Amino acid sequence: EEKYTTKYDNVNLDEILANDRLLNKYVQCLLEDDESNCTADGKELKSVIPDALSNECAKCNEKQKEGTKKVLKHLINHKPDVWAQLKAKYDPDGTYSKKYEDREKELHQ
Repeated sequence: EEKYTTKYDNVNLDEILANDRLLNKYVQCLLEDDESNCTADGKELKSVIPDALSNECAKCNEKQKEGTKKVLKHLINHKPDVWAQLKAKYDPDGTYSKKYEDREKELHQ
């Protein structure tokens, strides 16, 4: 499959992390008991997020390789309560999500 730059009707990744109103819809895609919420770019973004853990995004284009890696850090800092739902489904042993969760470690002792 071919790949292209991250633009759709004046939206980019820089607005996704900066605009939690967008971000909350993109996370609902795997946080809720339904998946009707998964946006046109959101469904692709969330589908490569676990590939950054399965194969370090080695199959990806450079925009995804940098993109999900930067977005991960913002999401754990700005959506800590919803991030705990991502890493629980995506890393049920905490073997690799803990590597950068430690920057905030929102799970109080």
